[PDB]
Amino acid sequence: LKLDKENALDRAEQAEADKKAAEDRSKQLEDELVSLQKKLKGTEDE
Amino acid sequence: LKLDKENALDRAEQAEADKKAAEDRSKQLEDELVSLQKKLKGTEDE
Repeated sequence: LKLDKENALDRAEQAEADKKAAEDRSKQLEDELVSLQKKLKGTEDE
Repeated sequence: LKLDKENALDRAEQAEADKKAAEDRSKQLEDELVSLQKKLKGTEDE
């Protein structure tokens, strides 16, 4: 039914939204591995 | 619709696989951020 696709799609769509969120978390963490590494090196340089 | 529960379920498996890969990266990056933070603080306290 449309409801089985809608539910499976909600899982897929939400999973894509969760990928966006998971990607936002991981790209932000990578940006923050850079900020932490940069700040680590900021502190290492200091 | 009829096969979309299946296409969307497989899409969800893939979307979940990718939100998971992104989330696994978030966790790995979270561990690295934390490691960098511990090292940053190692260097900041230093």
